[PDB]
Amino acid sequence: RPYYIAIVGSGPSAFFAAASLLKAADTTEDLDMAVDMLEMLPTPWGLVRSGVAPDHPKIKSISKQFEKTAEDPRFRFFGNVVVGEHVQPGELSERYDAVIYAVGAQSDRMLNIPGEDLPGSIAAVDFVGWYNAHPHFEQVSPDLSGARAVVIGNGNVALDVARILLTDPDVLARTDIADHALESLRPRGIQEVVIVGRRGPLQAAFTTLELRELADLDGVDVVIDPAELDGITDEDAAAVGKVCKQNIKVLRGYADRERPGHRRMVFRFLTSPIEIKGKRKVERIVLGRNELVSDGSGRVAAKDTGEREELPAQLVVRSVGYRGVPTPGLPFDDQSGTIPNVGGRINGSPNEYVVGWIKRGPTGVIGTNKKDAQDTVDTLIKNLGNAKEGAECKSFPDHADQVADWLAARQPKLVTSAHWQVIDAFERAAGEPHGRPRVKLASLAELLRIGLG
Ligand SMILES: Cc1cc2nc3c(=O)[nH]c(=O)nc-3n(C[C@H](O)[C@H](O)[C@H](O)COP(=O)(O)OP(=O)(O)OC[C@H]3O[C@@H](n4cnc5c(N)ncnc54)[C@H](O)[C@@H]3O)c2cc1C
Ligand SMILES: NC(=O)C1=CN([C@@H]2O[C@H](COP(=O)(O)OP(=O)(O)OC[C@H]3O[C@@H](n4cnc5c(N)ncnc54)[C@H](OP(=O)(O)O)[C@@H]3O)[C@@H](O)[C@H]2O)C=CC1
Repeated sequence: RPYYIAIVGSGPSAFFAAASLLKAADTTEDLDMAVDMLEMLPTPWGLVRSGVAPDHPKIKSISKQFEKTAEDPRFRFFGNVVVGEHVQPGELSERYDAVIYAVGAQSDRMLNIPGEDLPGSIAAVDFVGWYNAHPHFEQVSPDLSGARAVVIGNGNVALDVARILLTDPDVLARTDIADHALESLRPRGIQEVVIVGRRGPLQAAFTTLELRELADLDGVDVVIDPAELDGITDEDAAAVGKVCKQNIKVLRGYADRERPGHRRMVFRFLTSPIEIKGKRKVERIVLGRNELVSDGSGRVAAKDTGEREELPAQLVVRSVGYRGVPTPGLPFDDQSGTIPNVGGRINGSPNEYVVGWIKRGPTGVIGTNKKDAQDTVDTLIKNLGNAKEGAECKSFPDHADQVADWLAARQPKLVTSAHWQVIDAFERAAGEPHGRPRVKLASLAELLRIGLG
């Protein structure tokens, strides 16, 4: 028999793990593999579908690789299966030789400041999910009519949020953005987005192309007060690294521009949100100025000066990181939002593993998940081999049929690969006549009406 591996999740780390497993079988005698991928949503690809911005279709093309992997007859997909709800980790661990958790980071980091819960104060996780038609975020429905939005954070997600808020809706109308978001963006209500970073430009987590592309937003001026660069030297930037050096050159270029009438994306550094205020919804934000100080760890940290400024704003999006969510039956580190593991093996488990953002934390481009997944798979395979040599492998009967019947009993509305392919075809056909790659089905009900049909 082949080894039977379950992968929970269907994003990049899951697909890289699947490919690694199949490659091991393809290149090793007396080693065969079967992979079942269980995904919470009806649709695969994780953040490649629901995260990557709609104005970045090229980045999403990695999905073609995932499709090629899924064509393998040893691979099966079961969508609309929520591990922790329909089936439990302890059940998967009995039915498979090994289980790989590739669940990503499904929630958000909080600011932990007063007023964070007011209507109009949301996380980028929820805003992005909403504009990318993730079914869990269909009702986020932010009011985008007010003149000023504030985005907290200095990572690339903050830039995506700002771009979507300010890009000409006629441009967004040709993307796979959610129709509900397009409708809210058509009025062009937001005139200014202020991106607020707690540390300085040298500590920004932005990457360079992402900063450069802001120059190509029709109708938007990037605004950086030259004072934001005081004390920021090219020598110190180079000491941080090559990306930082390039970033600072780009930022200086923006700061060199002096304009009324245009939409504005403003960068403010050394500033922290202190409190969000308003009567029943966000109306203003209190900001504090920071200075950079060595904390003894090898970095600089922001230290509050105590100064306070209030700025009117009608939307605050915190882009201060995604965050893992605990899975019933598995260990979890609350502080980091990751599952504790050694070489990818989950603490305390002989046959459960992690890959991707749930293993490493929520950082890295798509490709950073590849070596990560390979490393975990190498450990997994070594461990199975040891078990086999010790005559400790599970005994399984037509096991593949039996596990599929169990999944169907637990989730009669599961979505197989063939049915995902119907959803996919529906969405693409909806978009292409309108110049869009696809129009996404934005709710579970709509997805299932087509997928289960
Ligand atoms: C907003 C945003 C934009 C990004 N844009 C880019 C970009 O332009 N370029 C780039 O290279 N990288 C980009 N990235 C980074 C990229 O998205 C990540 O590196 C990558 O997706 C992480 O992969 P993952 O497999 O760990 O998690 P994910 O892609 O999040 O996949 C996790 C999967 O697990 C599923 N899942 C979760 N819990 C369960 C459960 N209990 N049961 C079953 N299934 C479950 C989810 O539904 C999902 O499909 C972006 C990230 C974000 C957040
Ligand atoms: N085009 C691309 O390549 C894209 C890639 N991705 C990537 O996905 C990953 C996730 O991006 P993202 O979610 O932006 O995460 P990042 O880790 O890149 O950025 C998080 C930001 O939040 C800041 N922050 C954290 N806590 C606070 C706080 N309490 N107050 C103020 N600021 C705070 C951090 O500042 P500090 O450094 O001070 O902690 C940092 O600027 C990144 O690796 C990113 O590059 C995402 C979008 C596009």
